[PDB]
Amino acid sequence: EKDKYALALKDKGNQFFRNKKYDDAIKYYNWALELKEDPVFYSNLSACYVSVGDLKKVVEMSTKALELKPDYSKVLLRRASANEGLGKFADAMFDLSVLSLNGDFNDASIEPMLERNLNKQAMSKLKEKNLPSVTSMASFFGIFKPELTFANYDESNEADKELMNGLSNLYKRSPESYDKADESFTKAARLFEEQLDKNNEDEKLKEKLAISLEHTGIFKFLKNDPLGAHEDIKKAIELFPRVNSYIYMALIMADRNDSTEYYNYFDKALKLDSNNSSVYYHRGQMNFILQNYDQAGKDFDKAKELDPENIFPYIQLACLAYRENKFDDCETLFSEAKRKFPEAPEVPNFFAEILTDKNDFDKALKQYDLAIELENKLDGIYVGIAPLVGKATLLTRNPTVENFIEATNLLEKASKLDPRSEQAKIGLAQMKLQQEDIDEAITLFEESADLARTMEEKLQAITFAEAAKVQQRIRSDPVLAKKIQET
Amino acid sequence: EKDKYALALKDKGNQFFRNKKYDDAIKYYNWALELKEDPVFYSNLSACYVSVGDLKKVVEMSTKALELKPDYSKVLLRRASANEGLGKFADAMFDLSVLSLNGDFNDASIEPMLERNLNKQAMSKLKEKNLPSVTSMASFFGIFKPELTFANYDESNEADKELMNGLSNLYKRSPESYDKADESFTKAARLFEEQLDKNNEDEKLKEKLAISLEHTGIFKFLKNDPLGAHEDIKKAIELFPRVNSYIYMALIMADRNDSTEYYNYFDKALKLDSNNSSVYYHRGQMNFILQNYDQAGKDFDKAKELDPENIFPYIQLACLAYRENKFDDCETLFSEAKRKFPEAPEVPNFFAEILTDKNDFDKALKQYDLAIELENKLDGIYVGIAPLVGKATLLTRNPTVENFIEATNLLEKASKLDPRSEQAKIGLAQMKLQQEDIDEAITLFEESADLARTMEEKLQAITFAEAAKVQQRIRSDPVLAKKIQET
Repeated sequence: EKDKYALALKDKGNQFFRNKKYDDAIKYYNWALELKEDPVFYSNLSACYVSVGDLKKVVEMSTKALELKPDYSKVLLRRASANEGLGKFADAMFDLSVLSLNGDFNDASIEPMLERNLNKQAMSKLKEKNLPSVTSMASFFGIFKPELTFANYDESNEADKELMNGLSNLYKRSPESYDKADESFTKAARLFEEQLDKNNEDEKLKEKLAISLEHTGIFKFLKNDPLGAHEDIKKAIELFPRVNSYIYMALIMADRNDSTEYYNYFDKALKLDSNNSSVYYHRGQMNFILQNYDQAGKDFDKAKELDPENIFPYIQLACLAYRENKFDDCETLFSEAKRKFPEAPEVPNFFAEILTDKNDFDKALKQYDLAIELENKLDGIYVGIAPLVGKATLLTRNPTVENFIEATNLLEKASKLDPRSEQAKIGLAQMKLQQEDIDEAITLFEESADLARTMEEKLQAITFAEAAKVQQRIRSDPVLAKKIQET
Repeated sequence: EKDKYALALKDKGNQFFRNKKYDDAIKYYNWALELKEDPVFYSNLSACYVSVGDLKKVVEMSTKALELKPDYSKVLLRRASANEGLGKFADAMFDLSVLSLNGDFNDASIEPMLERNLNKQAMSKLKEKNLPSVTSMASFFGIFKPELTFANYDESNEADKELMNGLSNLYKRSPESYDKADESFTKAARLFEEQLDKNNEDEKLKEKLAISLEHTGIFKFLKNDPLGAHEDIKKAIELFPRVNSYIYMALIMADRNDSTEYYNYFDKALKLDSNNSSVYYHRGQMNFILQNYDQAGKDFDKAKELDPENIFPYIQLACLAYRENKFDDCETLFSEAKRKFPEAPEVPNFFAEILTDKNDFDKALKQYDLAIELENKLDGIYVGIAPLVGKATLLTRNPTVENFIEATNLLEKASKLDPRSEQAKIGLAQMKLQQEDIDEAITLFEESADLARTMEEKLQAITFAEAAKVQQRIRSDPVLAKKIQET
């Protein structure tokens, strides 16, 4: 009569589950398994682990369950979703594909799930191969020492003033500050460029128009093609070197094709500022992307020495060891910088995304919130929308009647502070699409498209949009639409 | 009562159909529709039109059948594959979706169909918002009058020999001839540079290097990325102008973003050989793309006068009217040229690509065979694999036991000749895919990725390959594979 208390335990557990006291139920299920190895006990296990957010467990218990009872859609579909959470798209489609056959589920219910997974899978494999978000600008210019001077500063000259305006709006974080710097920089370029013809052989004018263009091209780089970005900073070098010019040049080239010439541009830069710690940081990134995980973290040390205050030289090395499966050196190295600059939102935010990767959902979730705190705690901008979107991500990673609102809440906000952020836009479109608001979902995807940086990301957005449009066309007239409602 | 006859007419009609007498069957099926307007009649009547490759009709007889029996899975299915045949993917997906609801089709065999149509669609909307392939390059240069000799040729100098050997291979059509040209122009450019460095003011070395760089340049604008092409042909224009270089500039420039200069480049060219044909032909291209359907034509006629022997000026205007709805004009215009250069494969191939756009799979199918003919009645290369894949497409444009074997061959050959042409590759992949040849299809796809020009197509080829991968893994352990066989 063990089944008596086998059944008894289950039920008693079902309650410890009912009142959200999940941690409790699990036990009663684990011990009820001692009496009888009934699949339902595993199904119930995987079920609660979901509410807890433990996906690797959900995928285990779910398997054990199926292993004793193949015909178990309620479970298989759960593993299909749990797999998607762990980012295991291939398995996600396998479970779904096996599901589309066996049980008679099918219908426009699981079809979209496959599409989404296939999508993420393709986009992922592919990766082994107007101005962008404000939160990116900030992370891009954060490695440089903020300029605010520039010699022979102004006169009652409008050009010299525009330069100051933009050069001021460049740094100083704050929203719109970046867009402001852009327009003023370009204008400063128009003027000087004009004044230069009145003094074709002027020194102070070239230097001014030099730094003026040195910035116009960088924003162009951040904008469309490196076409203009080149001629601009190139002419800038011709007018007057300037460290940043070379560094920027070394990117517009490393951008495409190959020419180990830029690894010499840094050198051309050092020719001026032999200790311009920003250079050693970038040379570290290039060597870091060149799979050269050594010389990379070698330059960084020089970046940290020639400027300990700069947080990035730490963040890079921090978990660089992660791309070297040295989670040990990482987890602690991040901590070193996690308390050395106990006010910097970066560490919390980045270390967070890395914990999310290594699948430490329980921790990476806390880290983001920490970043979100230290973030708005300062009137700057550092790690802007990043945390909000980054958080909603690992959340949606586990769809929940509740959890989904938390995310859609975060994304909605995020997409308001940084409208130029597609990462946020698609997020919502994805959300509103699951919320049967296909109509709303479409508009978002469509817009997400416009915001997307490259064609691949654009092709991604349109597919959904299109898949949604066909869904929208089907959900017309109750004659067919109502038929879909039966769920 | 009279159904006795309708049945007879049908039965008798079913006989003519069973005897490949398709145009014969439709007759009795059509008279049967005079007595009794039965669904099975429209159905069968549509089954004919399919074998007769009359897609438009298929959608028709297929719809009216549904309008009398909405739960006609077979017909619905057919109309879906019919629509996709006419490039109407949206509808194709709509039909397939309903077939998932309405029809009790529990299978999952609709999924891959939706994802194909979806994919095709997604790319179609996205579009409206290593050297290339031999057959492609062969067309690009096809507008320039051969250049076999340059001034002050050789003294012994290797550079001069190289430049010549280069120009030689440039034209001469034939595959591999290009790979060598590219390889020579770069070598010729090098040498002539080392030499021009010995004598800055030698106008002979300048000219040589100019035409040397110019050619290396345009090739770079094909191996992809104007960054390197622009600088090369730019220096070629600073050393010694040269009409042909200005044209390439306006092209590398028109590629990037707006430029009130890439228009002035043509005029600069003109200042050299005002009565040059190519120039006006390209200026007509820009005006043609700039929707400037107006001036787009004036520039061609003026380009046709300066070289009536050139086919291209004709082929363009030949349908610059099509883009201007005026079809008939494009017809006589294609005729006018078809019989003024009745040996050129171009006219026939560029007519076929058009006839197909208008859904004239009939005259277009022939127009291909025609071009495929005149093509072989030559030794050069001219219209390369275009005709093959061309008819291979319009062929699979209606999946038939016969159709999928005709095109499949055409592609096998198409790839044999032009191993670069990505189209040929995916074509097979698509075939191998349906041919129930998964692993092979996956390979062809994976390969199609490596050859795809832009990440745009890259992600596409990977999508399929990935879908295929999951499909394969499923068709394993027959406790799952068997069920898949019950189609």
